[PDB]
Amino acid sequence: VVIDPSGNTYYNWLFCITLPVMYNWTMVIARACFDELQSDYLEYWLILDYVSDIVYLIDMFVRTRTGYLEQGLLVKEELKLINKYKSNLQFKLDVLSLIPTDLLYFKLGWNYPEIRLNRLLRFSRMFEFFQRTETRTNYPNIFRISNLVMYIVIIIHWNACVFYSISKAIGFGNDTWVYPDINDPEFGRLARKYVYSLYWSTLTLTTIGETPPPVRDSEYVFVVVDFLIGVLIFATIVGNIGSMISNMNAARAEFQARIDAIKQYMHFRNVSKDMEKRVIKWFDYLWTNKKTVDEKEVLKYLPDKLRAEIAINVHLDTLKKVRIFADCEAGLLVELVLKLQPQVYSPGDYICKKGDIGREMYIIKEGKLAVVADDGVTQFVVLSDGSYFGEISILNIKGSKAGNRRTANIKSIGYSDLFCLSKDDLMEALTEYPDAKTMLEEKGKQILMK
Amino acid sequence: VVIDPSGNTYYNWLFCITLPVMYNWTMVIARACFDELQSDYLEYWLILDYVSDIVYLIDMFVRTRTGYLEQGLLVKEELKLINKYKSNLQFKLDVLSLIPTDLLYFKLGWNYPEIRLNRLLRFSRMFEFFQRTETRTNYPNIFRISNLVMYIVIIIHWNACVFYSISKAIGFGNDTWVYPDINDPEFGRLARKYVYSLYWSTLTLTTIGETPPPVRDSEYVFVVVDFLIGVLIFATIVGNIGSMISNMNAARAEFQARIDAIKQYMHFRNVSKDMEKRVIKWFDYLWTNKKTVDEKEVLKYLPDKLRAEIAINVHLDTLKKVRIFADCEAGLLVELVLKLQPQVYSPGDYICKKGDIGREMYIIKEGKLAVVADDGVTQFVVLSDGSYFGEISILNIKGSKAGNRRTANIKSIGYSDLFCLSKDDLMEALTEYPDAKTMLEEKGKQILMK
Amino acid sequence: VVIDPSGNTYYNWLFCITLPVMYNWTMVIARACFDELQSDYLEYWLILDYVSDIVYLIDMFVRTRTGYLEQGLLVKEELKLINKYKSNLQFKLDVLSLIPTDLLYFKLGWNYPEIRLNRLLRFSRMFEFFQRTETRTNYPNIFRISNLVMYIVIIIHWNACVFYSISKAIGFGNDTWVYPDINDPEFGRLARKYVYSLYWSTLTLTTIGETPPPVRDSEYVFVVVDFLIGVLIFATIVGNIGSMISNMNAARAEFQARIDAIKQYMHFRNVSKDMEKRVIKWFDYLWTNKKTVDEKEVLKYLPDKLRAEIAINVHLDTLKKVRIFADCEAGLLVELVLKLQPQVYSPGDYICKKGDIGREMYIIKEGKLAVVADDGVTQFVVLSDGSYFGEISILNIKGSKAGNRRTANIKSIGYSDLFCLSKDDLMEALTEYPDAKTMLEEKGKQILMK
Amino acid sequence: VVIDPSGNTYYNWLFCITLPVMYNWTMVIARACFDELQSDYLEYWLILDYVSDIVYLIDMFVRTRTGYLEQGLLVKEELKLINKYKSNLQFKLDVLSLIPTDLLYFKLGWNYPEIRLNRLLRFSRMFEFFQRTETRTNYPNIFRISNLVMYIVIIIHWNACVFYSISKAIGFGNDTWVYPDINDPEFGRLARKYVYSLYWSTLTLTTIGETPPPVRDSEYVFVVVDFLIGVLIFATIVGNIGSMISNMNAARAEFQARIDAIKQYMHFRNVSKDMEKRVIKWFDYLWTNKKTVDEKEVLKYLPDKLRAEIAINVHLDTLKKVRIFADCEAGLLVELVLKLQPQVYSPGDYICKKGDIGREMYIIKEGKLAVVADDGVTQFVVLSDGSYFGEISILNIKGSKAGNRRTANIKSIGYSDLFCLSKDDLMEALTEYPDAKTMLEEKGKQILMK
Ligand SMILES: Nc1nc2c(ncn2[C@@H]2O[C@@H]3COP(=O)(O)O[C@H]3[C@H]2O)c(=O)[nH]1
Ligand SMILES: Nc1nc2c(ncn2[C@@H]2O[C@@H]3COP(=O)(O)O[C@H]3[C@H]2O)c(=O)[nH]1
Ligand SMILES: Nc1nc2c(ncn2[C@@H]2O[C@@H]3COP(=O)(O)O[C@H]3[C@H]2O)c(=O)[nH]1
Ligand SMILES: Nc1nc2c(ncn2[C@@H]2O[C@@H]3COP(=O)(O)O[C@H]3[C@H]2O)c(=O)[nH]1
Ligand code: NA
Ligand code: NA
Ligand code: NA
Repeated sequence: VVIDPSGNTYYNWLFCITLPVMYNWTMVIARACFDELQSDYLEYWLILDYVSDIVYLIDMFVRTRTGYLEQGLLVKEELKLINKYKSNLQFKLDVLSLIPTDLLYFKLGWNYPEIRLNRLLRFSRMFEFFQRTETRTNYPNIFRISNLVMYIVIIIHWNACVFYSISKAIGFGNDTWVYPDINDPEFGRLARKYVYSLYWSTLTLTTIGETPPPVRDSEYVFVVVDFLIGVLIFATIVGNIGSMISNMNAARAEFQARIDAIKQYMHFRNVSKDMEKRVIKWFDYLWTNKKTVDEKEVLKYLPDKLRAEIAINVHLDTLKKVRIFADCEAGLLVELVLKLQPQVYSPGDYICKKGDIGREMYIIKEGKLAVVADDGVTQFVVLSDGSYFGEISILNIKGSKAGNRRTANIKSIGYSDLFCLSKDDLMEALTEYPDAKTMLEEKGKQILMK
Repeated sequence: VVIDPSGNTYYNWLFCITLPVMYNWTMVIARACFDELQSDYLEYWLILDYVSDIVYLIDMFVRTRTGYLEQGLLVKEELKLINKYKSNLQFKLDVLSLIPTDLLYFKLGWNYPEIRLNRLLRFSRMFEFFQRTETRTNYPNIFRISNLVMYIVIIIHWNACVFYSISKAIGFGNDTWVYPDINDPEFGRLARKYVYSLYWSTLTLTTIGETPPPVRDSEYVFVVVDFLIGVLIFATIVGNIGSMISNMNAARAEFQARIDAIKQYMHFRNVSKDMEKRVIKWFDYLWTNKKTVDEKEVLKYLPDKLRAEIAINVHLDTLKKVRIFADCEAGLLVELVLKLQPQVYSPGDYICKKGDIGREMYIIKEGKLAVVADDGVTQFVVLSDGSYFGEISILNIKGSKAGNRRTANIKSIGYSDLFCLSKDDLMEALTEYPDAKTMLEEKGKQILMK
Repeated sequence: VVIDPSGNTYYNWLFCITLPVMYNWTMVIARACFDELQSDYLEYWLILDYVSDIVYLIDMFVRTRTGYLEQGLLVKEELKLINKYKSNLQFKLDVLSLIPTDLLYFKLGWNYPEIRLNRLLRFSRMFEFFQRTETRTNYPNIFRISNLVMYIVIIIHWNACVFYSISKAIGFGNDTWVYPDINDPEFGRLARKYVYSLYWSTLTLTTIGETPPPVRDSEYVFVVVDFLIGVLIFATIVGNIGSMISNMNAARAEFQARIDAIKQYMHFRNVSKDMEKRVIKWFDYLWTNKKTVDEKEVLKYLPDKLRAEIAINVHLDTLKKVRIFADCEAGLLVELVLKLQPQVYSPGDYICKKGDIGREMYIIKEGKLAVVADDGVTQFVVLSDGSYFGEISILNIKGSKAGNRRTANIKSIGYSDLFCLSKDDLMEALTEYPDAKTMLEEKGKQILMK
Repeated sequence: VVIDPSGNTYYNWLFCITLPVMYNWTMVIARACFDELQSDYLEYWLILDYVSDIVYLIDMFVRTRTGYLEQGLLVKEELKLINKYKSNLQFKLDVLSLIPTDLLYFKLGWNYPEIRLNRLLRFSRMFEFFQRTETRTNYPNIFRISNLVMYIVIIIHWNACVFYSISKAIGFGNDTWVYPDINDPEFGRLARKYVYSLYWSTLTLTTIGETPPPVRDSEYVFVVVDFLIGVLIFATIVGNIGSMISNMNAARAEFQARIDAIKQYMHFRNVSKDMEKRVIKWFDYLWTNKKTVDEKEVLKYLPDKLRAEIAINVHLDTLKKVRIFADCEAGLLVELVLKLQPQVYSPGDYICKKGDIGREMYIIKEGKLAVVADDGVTQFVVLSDGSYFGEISILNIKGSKAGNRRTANIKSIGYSDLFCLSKDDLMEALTEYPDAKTMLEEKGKQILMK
């Protein structure tokens, strides 16, 4: 065997089947409308159509060999897959899109390729590929815009073909509206035919209108309907363009809107230009160093038993340098990684101060912190990455003259990325295995006596 | 009896009255402006107008026979309904729209059907039908787009009629702007008249402008006002189109935006392509198997005493296979169905692990789980649908060497849809009837000894 | 005083000063550009300009006599108000807009009314009136759309005047682009002048372009700049139109989106058409009876000491029929009115059932409820409006064989609007005055014995 | 060293390098396409190009001398900065944009300035400056709109240059579509050349289309592609304009939407016009006095150890007049400034009333309050700014006949801005230093006895 739709093989086949479906959606109508296209390159159209039909057949086979999830397990029983396929509307659409209507080439002649129009009924495969690509691609907005542009181009191409067909029905050159006479040297070339039809279609759907006005009632009606199709469908698609660009700007726009609200508040309250500059510097840091997004709000949509792995694969850089995690229990790190709230501190920010509520443990992910003196400048100890502080005031200790108080003040030399671990959480998670707690308050007593 | 507006009969009548109202809103102005329309098909217009008026009268009768809610009860007293009708502005509008202005046909002649313009004053019924359909239809966006297209078409039709009337007032063919001379063979046909007027209207309201420029001051003024009506009203309607397409994409766009934020985080943090593929697979599963929507956020707008029924009608498939619910008390299932949080687990995800906080009971809705050994591969027990686990570590038990600990580790073979029932909730809800609890810890002791 | 800007007198004056400001913003540029406008109606323009200037002077006086809030109190000291006025930029703008530039009529002649262009510098007053109207009017969206239309019209009018002025500078009729020769009988009329200039302006700003193309470099540059002004500013304004219509649809669109999510869930889960019809009926009820909006989310932006008054003025209809409120303490009703959560129940919905957690007291605002038998049909007692139930299981009672249990089952005959009062809240709020509690458990014992 | 990108020097250099990048992005294509531009002002183009290249070199030097943050510290080691530069793609782009392609002037002649097209590869610097300006400027929306207008102008300019180049390739005047013959006196001027090309570009990108239709297939194709570029890219940019105006209106629109929901509720519930006027007055006050924004929601994105400084720099005006803060401990004010919830009370609003739950302490930021008698009018004490009340009922006091009760009723004479400090918070924060608490209940006893 089976294909496992989640796999890469299924996605690759989705591409390989979208190619004929897109080809069919573009060219069947073109060949049906522009007769010279069908006739001049008939030897190539036959090859391409037969290849497309072969790929359609192989796609039907793949649909027979693609497993589905019952009880969460991939069904691998062949006949079960055949039944699941045939019971779905997709099998009906596939049989309809693979009906050998090409036999009508013997009746209607080689000049009627619209018999292959049923081949469009595999559009679903194409759309599936798109909805898969949009999910799996690393450039979701580039692909989304390319998809919208493809839809625009297909719509304009189809409307060009429709215009040319209507000109044919009315008669080429019978009036100033229809496509001019084919017998003209310049206006008889297939290139000119298609490109002028596309020009007309673009002017009509984009509602520019710089085309000869209608002459007949059918022409007036078609032009009204087509200008309305233009207005509505092009507003739809080119406003989807707008929404895609909006969601492209979503993060940056939200960040900038927050900054603007802050600046409005500061200018209204006449906040000192010192503090205004400090705030602007904080936000410039958040942007430049790519910290505007908070991983919590993003990863909250992941499963906890997958977001856990995510956090591990991101923070194993530092949670191996820490003494508590991955050293004593070697598994405890998972119990708290999904609750280590990542904070960022500016240069000179006092994370801790003597005589404060010690309700948070900190793990230094990045940055240089200092166990300073209360004078403000004298740096007693420099804590680099992997260090952990703020854990002594969490625990119950014998001989602690300072209970629930910070034993020292910790300031940040530079921008520090820390993991604030709350006291309640450390309490709750160390209950399972105190084999790490013993050396934890080993460190605790050792630092509390000195 | 009375009609009970909530019923299907009332909605069917809403359709049956919207038909004449829509007919009146489309055709009265057309016949008033295009005199040949009124004259040539007068025998049909008379029949249709009289049928419309009869339906208007029957709608007034229905309004006299439609109950309203006082004290939440449907008023069935006839005279009370007559008073409620006559006291509402709707009765005034109905009498105004049913005034026999057709008598003016004897004074103004058969060429003045705008006397029936008062018939438009039942627009409310039409709009009511729409606002009912949008609520009750299964295709809300299809109907909404059809409604907007109907508004566009009606506006363009009315503007075409207005253009033709203005041409008539100025005189057909008196200058290049107005509709050409009626005496022309081609430009005198009612078909050509209406269709060219519609063409002009479309070019003006869509602001394409490929029409002969005005000549007189009245023409310049009307064209300015009409181009502005075009800009404003068509932006309104065709931007409502945009918002409707947006809300069509709302679920998919939110899902894809979450996926994009996740992928941005993973690529920025250089998350391993293993875990990136796992996350993409999780999201592909959520989409393909239609799990992107969380029933909680959707059904939270339902009444609890209706959302309860909803959850029951959805989850009675599994809550009959469970041993606790619908078996001992047979009513307890409602006390917890509105708090069974549905979770989804990937293949191989450890739902439970030995030596963890047993604070959640799980009911396997769909999927195969395994009571494995801690080695990781040896599957002791396979739990299929209807099974419940994680309930032993909830309860107070005699002789439990493992208190508040998982007696075994449960992993998911495939994608498991479970119902996580919190410990606090099971505690709170079993307090009412311990007739099920006794066999609950029957199972508890039986599994805790073996 | 003083005038007290919050008062109605200040708003009326805002209108009376917006009239000259709007007049000045519309007509000064018109008279400056269309010389015939200035000249032909000079006797009227002089009167209107002098009246506008008098009103400007009276507006300056009002600004001297309008109090401001210092320490939250309206300043009534005259000289303090004069200082507050003169210290503001508004005084500078007012003196600038009232500078007697009309004296230049003696130097530049009566054909130069753009000397009155400084009169536009009172635009602020106009805008203030708008921002006041939008706040105080009952039709905020009608006024907002009228304001946007006024901006569109003013922009188009100004661009028409600019086009005519540029034609004058280049010379009327010197090329096909500029306004045609004034000496023409038809193209020399002030009506034709202004209306064709407005036509050109509309075609340019709405970017229709059906105007003679530029000839000179200045004309090309102006047309480029004006088409870009068109694109940008008209997108701005006519997209503000879109956002205004969106916020017009905001409530209805949110309601309908909730209904659509519900219907999607129900159709996906194959919810029985019984329950689907019940849900659709619930939502039809919510809409038809105007219950889609929840007063909590709306009134949460009001002050509690004003939202309290709001809730009182709305619910004094029923909280006078209740026995506890406004009867014993006569003031207790305010302590709980801001926490009476309004619920709606469908016909037949069991609000209470025997043997359930009695943690909510209910006050029947509207609707008929029944104290039924557990059989389901036998109605023991019918509770109409003003009745209160679910209070016995809240209180501590002697001789209650049923503790924390519902003494009877309450069902809703029809759609009941109730006030669910939580047990914790009744406990917390009755602590202040048990003078009502005594008769509360009077009723309690009386019903618990029978 | 180093430059410290957060500093003002780096931003100034960002401007000084954006000037050549913008110059290059505007003029290289212009000179490449309009040959007369390159030739006539070659002496000036050479100077400007060499100055631009010198500034590019100095920008490369700056990039070598700009520190980056490792461990949150600004790297000042020269060679480390050289490595960080050369290891980034920016160094590749800078070397590519500074390659001396001007040497090709000796081969291709002075008429080929597109060899300087590589100079566009420093676009990043320009964009960086923009993203810095948008952050640091006080007019974020003005700058954003200016940036979008710059993008529009650059796109139109580039498309004008492209049109002129295509006309050159096809041949000037070979058909009606291309730019006319250069040999024409009027259509040969560089001014006319560029300005008509810009006119064509504006008509095409804004999709007005009032230009001669294409003649050749290449012209038709280019016009289709360019009209589509117009539609898509101009919708993008001029809808970004819409979103920028939306976020300009965001605060005012949210405020007005809240007011509209309130007014809809009041008119639907038939709220008395007294209370409707009171609510409208409250909202008029909120707007006029600039209180629609709540500093909590804005400043919650700031760091707590920066939002603290913000609140201090804003509220030190009053927290120096208070007796508790900045007087006894002199540091306690920071422990509670981030939890002082700012409330606003209308004139006559009873903040406190005798016999109520004293769970909030109030600090009068602005406004006159009264310790009144319960009669309602007799004002015992007038509390101005700096005063604090509601603190007696917070504390545990000996001899308090009124426990957890308000000792008096406080009403607001005028609009009072207060700081509501919750009881729990005062309890929690005074635990650290009771040196202020002693005089706190000094005041407490002193007022409780009298
Ligand atoms: N007092 C003290 N604290 C230190 C030293 N080195 C690291 N620290 C950390 O500084 C922290 C300050 O807050 P805590 O008292 O909670 O915990 C303290 C220790 O974790 C040291 O040498 N002396
Ligand atoms: N230990 C054990 N647990 C089982 C077995 N079969 C099912 N389970 C479930 O596995 C669950 C693991 O978590 P709990 O200990 O809370 O509850 C356990 C039982 O509900 C079994 O055979 N042995
Ligand atoms: N048992 C009983 N309850 C009644 C009667 N009339 C009204 N009620 C209300 O029905 C309510 C059901 O819930 P509670 O027991 O909390 O409170 C009960 C009473 O408030 C009655 O006649 N008998
Ligand atoms: N009773 C009384 N209260 C006063 C007086 N002056 C100020 N107050 C304040 O009024 C407040 C009312 O609420 P509290 O009793 O909590 O605290 C009271 C005091 O803080 C006074 O003279 N008498
Ligand atoms: Na156009
Ligand atoms: Na157009
Ligand atoms: Na046009």
